[PDB]
Amino acid sequence: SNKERFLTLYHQIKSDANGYFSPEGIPYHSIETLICEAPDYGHMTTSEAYSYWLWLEVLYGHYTRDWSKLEAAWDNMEKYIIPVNEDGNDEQPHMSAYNPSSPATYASEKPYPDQYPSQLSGARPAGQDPIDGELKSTYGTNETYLMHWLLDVDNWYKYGNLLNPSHKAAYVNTFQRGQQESVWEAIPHPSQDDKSFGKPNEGFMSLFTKENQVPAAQWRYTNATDADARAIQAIYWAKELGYNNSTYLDKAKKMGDFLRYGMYDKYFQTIGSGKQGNPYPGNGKGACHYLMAWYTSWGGGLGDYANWSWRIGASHCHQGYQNPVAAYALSSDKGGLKPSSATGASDWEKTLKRQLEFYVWLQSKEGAIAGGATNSWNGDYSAYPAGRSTFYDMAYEDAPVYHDPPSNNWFGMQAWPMERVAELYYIFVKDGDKTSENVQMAKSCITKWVNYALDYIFIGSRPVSDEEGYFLDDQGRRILGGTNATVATTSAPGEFWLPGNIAWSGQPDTWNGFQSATGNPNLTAVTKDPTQDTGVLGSLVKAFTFFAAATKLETGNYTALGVRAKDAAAQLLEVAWNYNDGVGIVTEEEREDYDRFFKKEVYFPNGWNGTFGQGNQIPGSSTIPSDPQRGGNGVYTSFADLRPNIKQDPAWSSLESKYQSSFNEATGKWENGAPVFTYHRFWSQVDMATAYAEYHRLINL
Ligand SMILES: OC[C@H]1O[C@@H](O[C@H]2[C@H](O)[C@@H](O)[C@H](O[C@H]3[C@H](O)[C@@H](O)[C@H](O[C@H]4[C@H](O)[C@@H](O)[C@H](O[C@H]5[C@H](O)[C@@H](O)[C@H](O[C@H]6[C@H](O)[C@@H](O)[C@H](O)O[C@@H]6CO)O[C@@H]5CO)O[C@@H]4CO)O[C@@H]3CO)O[C@@H]2CO)[C@H](O)[C@@H](O)[C@@H]1O
Ligand SMILES: OC[C@H]1O[C@@H](O[C@H]2[C@H](O)[C@@H](O)[C@H](O)O[C@@H]2CO)[C@H](O)[C@@H](O)[C@@H]1O
Ligand SMILES: [Ca+2]
Ligand code: NA
Ligand code: NA
Ligand code: NA
Ligand code: NA
Ligand code: NA
Ligand code: NA
Ligand code: NA
Ligand code: NA
Ligand code: NA
Ligand code: NA
Ligand code: NA
Ligand code: NA
Ligand code: NA
Ligand code: NA
Ligand code: NA
Repeated sequence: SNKERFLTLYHQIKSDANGYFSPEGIPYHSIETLICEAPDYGHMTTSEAYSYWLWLEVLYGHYTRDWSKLEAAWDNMEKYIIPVNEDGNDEQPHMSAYNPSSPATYASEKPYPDQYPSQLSGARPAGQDPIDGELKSTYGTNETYLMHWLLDVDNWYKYGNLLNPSHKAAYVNTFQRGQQESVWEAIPHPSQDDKSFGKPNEGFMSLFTKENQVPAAQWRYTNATDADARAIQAIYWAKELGYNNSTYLDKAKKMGDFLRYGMYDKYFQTIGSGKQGNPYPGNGKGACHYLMAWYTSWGGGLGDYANWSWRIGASHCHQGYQNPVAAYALSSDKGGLKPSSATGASDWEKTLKRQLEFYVWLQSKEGAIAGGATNSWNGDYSAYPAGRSTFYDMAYEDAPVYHDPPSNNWFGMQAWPMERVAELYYIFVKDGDKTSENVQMAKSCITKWVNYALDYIFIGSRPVSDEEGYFLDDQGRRILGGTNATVATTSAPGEFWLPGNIAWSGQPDTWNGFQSATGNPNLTAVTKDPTQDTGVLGSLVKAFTFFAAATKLETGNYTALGVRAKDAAAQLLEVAWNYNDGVGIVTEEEREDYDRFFKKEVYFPNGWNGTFGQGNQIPGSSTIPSDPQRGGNGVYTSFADLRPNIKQDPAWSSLESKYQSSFNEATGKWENGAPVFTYHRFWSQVDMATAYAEYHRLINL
């Protein structure tokens, strides 16, 4: 019974015996502590994880008719990770002094962390913020009602929580230094920097920016646009399933209103204005790209002498972060979450359309979704390369925001968004729309994607791959993208396999609208690296489930592809159940990347010394000079030296001895096998739980 499987996993996730949550009721990234992938420690948590918790409680609340758990989850989010604390210290002091005519001061991004700190030069005057005034008039405040992306839930970095000292969970930041700063190469620092850690008199600021003076003490937060959007997607469903408490519905509306900051160029530069390398400030909504960019960030002074604040949007947009179910919820009567601001719903209505166009634009010749686009080439408004394809005057990028690893390689970035487009096809059809350009785009995209993905899903069979991760056909040749991929397969009862990554080449054609789409014959996805990721399985299932269900609502029966998607869904759910260990549905994974715990690649500028949260001097003596080819002049320490408390982790020992016995520092290769782990990730187990739930709701009933 899929309903019983849902309830079982729900209770495994929620059980105080299992450790998915902290003593303060806050979900962790994972049960295990020793893990690094986007958070850099398993008992961090993310806005991601909160949004998934919400999704979990909505479906539970549906089945039990008790919405208390959803409300408690929202309350917990508000208390610990949204930096608005009406009835306590102000967690955004001096936000009121924000200047919407000069939202922030320009600085260039750099191609390597070695080139930071970047000068706050104001070379490009920032454009007008056109939504500040609406937000103030609507809510009586400009305090940002969005989740900060990263919380140190056990205070493992030891910074404490300055503006709320009785909370153990402290707001922390990592990424700050451009597209080559992997998770391994960032330096964790407190969002609220009173300069009591970091370099004396400077805190951590001077790693990242230079200005004429010593940096003032200051605070800053950064959301992740897909997380707040998923929170809103969850509440969409809650309301569809009967939830009707306007106290919480209104909070989702407010979150959606502030999420519009995700639609603006970093420095409010006119969209397209940097095509030839000479950007200029936006007027009205001229800096609105109507997509969800990677983040919005906001900051200001700490203390009585620092009466200023600032906001940035972002210029880089990744397909994988778009959420058109949230956009629909926020923009129509049937969606039900339209904000009360003058243009919130209408901005989201445009976004819904632009998101769908972006997916169609980015879809490869064989059906996979390519990375995205930017309004700030190289992150400094460089002129677009000759011949570069564009989308609304923004340049195509195969790896938006991050290159280490390239951000659209992971197959999870296919499942996540296509799950939502599937949902949206279903939503549109259920709402009586078979004819709009929006439904035709959503349908066309998901239909082609489903066809695409089914070539690489194996249940009870094991695909044949080579040593470099390529899938092989029955004649033993590499399968290098293309439609009608026929992967060689040996019998393997009880196993499942999914693709792990895509290797991208080429470009889409420049966008001219849906009626002119070319099918992008020059954009290729090579799908690779079979693996057993149970988070991705859960997301795929839902994609296939909602797609199947939509086809039946549309036509009266499962279509040809709809049948195949339903059957794949059912089969994946059936095999996955065997991998429940009593705590979650899990598999073992090799982590060849875990040499990066030990590699000296964490950059510090010359002349900078200070104290890390854990008490250690940084960069300290365990360093090598930075690579002169990366354009800096400083040093590298390692991830592990930076975080000496990691050596107290129970798993550290085995990792270190595995490194010592298997990794060859000379060749950069694991010679006697790579480290191996079985992780219980919060989001992954939610994606599996909700998969059983929705198959029950949409297909069984
Ligand atoms: O005139 C009044 C006073 O002015 C003071 O000077 C101010 C100045 O006015 C103001 O403009 C300036 O503002 C800059 C900040 O100092 C600086 O910290 C800020 O840097 C941004 C940076 O531009 C941006 O790239 C960065 O993005 C990070 C982000 O923080 C991080 O969370 C995110 O992580 C994502 C992961 O990549 C992803 O895997 C995961 O899912 O989600 C994460 C979240 O999305 O990654 C990105 C990079 O990709 O954020 C930082 C801020 O943290 O830039 C501001 C504008 O340039 O500050 C000055 C003070 O220093 C004077 O000092 C005073 O004399 C005057 O009175
Ligand atoms: O940033 C995307 C996403 O990454 C998740 O970890 C992935 C990682 O990207 C992938 O290469 C690895 O092999 O599998 C893991 C687990 O599915 C991470 O768990 C998320 O927090 C993050 O948003
Ligand atoms: Ca790097
Ligand atoms: Na709060
Ligand atoms: Na801990
Ligand atoms: Na407190
Ligand atoms: Na606490
Ligand atoms: Na990363
Ligand atoms: Na600064
Ligand atoms: Na994210
Ligand atoms: Na109420
Ligand atoms: Na409100
Ligand atoms: Na709409
Ligand atoms: Na398409
Ligand atoms: Na196909
Ligand atoms: Na294989
Ligand atoms: Na195109
Ligand atoms: Na992995």
